[PDB]
Order: sequence, then structure tokens, then C-alpha cells
Amino acid sequence: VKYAFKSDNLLVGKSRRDGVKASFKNTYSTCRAIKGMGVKRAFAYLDNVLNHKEIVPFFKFYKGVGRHSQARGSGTDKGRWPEKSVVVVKDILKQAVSNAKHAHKKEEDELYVISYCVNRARGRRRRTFRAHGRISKYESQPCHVELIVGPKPL
RNA sequence: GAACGCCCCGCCGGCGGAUGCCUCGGCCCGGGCGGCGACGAAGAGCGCGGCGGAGCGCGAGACGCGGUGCGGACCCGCCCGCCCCGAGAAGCACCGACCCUCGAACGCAGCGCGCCCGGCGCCGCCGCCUCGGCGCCC
Ligand SMILES: [Mg+2]
Ligand SMILES: [Mg+2]
Ligand SMILES: [Mg+2]
Ligand SMILES: [Mg+2]
Repeated sequence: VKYAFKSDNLLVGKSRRDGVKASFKNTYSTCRAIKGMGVKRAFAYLDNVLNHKEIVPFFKFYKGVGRHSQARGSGTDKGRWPEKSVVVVKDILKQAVSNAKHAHKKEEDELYVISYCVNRARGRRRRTFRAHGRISKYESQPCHVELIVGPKPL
């Protein structure tokens, strides 16, 4: 699809992935948790989620997400450690930093995460069997993911 | 407080397939025509292309063969082939043939078997061959 970020007087690095086989709600929260970070920080932070040293806070899709001790100062008490969404976002981040560090020779020490947009895509459609002869749906909820890197926001 | 939610002050993305325009199709009326079959029909099965599934077509001569006319440069891919005052690609019309199994379906059965060395089903009409009767007579 097309890009949702339209700025025209910044030097940016961009990458996207269309139709990602990962939960939409999990992946939205992972991208919103790294917004505004410098790209050194977000790369460490994402490796810590993999190792259960930090959490992803959940501000939008949280009914049934458990409260945990690792989320004390964030604004909420709820979070999780989505391992498959962190695998996707890390690889999309590296393309955008490569795209920027190669089009204009800017270091990772002045790059920041300044935009994101997650959108709902069209899923795989299977079926499950219910009692008394009935059939029901069993679908996936995939996503489109985009991520922009550039200079410190102000 | 922030956030969630809600409204839109506006700028962009998704999901979905409405609206508009388009149409080798339907529907209605009128005119023709009225042309199947034991010389094996209608229908069914199986098989047939250099690379070939479906549908059209064809029948072991199988994605076609011949004859008379016409036509005159191509043959959707990859190849082949044709090319010329006739040498002949596409296309068209009539005519002659080929025409596996089942089916009115015809040696019996439906996939297996015979009688006889041509062959070998039922009904009816007309003839003919060979015959029966303590029918009527001689
Ligand atoms: Mg069940
Ligand atoms: Mg049942
Ligand atoms: Mg075929
Ligand atoms: Mg027969």
C-alpha cells in the first residue's frame, strides 16, 4: 500500500512490510512502544523483550492482558512480551536505518524513531467444527507495518 | 493528571465494492423452414494433437483423408512448414469415403461364452421348397 507519513523537508529512512503473518494488536503495541526512541536504545529494548527483561505496555488492546511488576513507571499496569511481533519489527527497523545511513551518511547516534503506522490486512480463512452439526470461522488478523527514522523531533 | 473513549479543525493510510459510464448476452414481436431412424437414429461410454487438462471437433484413415471450385500470405507459445505467373499458408461452399463399445439394438450374456465353419435375433406381406390330418373325396 502507500505511505501514511507525508513530510517533505526532512531526510528520512523508510521501510515497510505488507501483509505480515503476525497478530495486529500485538504488533501495534510493539511499534508504539518504540516511538520517539533513539535507534541505539530501541535496538537494546527490543532484545530485552525477547529475554523478558522489559515489557511492552498495552494502551489500546488490553482486556485480558495481565498486570505485571515490570510495568511500574509507564502510565499503565498492563503489558506482555510479544515474541513474534518483536521478530518482525526488528527486521523492519534495520532496513530503515540502513536506508538512511546509506542514502545520507548519517550515524546511528543521530537517528530516532519518529513515525509508525500499523493497519489491518486481509486474513487467512479456515474453519472449526462446533457441536450439533455446526461450522464456524477460524481466521487470522494480520497487519501492514511501516516505520520512519530521522532526526530528533522538535 | 495522563491514558482509554467520543467529536471532527484539518492532512494522509487501510478494509470493502456501492455509484457512474461501458456490453460478442438476454427478452419481446414478425418472417422463413418444417429437413431423423435396422443404409443402425436421438443419447451414452471410451479413445484420438510433436510438446495436450477442460470445452468444440473427430473415430484405430481419429484435433482428420480425398475430389471439384473459390481465395492468395500466413500458421496465437516453442518449433516445423509454405514462399516463385502457380509451385500454394489462413479461410469458404458443395460432393465421395472412414466411422471402436453400448443404445429401438439383432447368436446368448455384459465383458464372460456357444453353435457352425458363409454365417447364426423378432413380427408381418407376397412367392417358393418340404411336409401333417380316422376334414371333404377319389
Ligand atoms: Mg469442536
Ligand atoms: Mg456431524
Ligand atoms: Mg481434451
Ligand atoms: Mg450387439
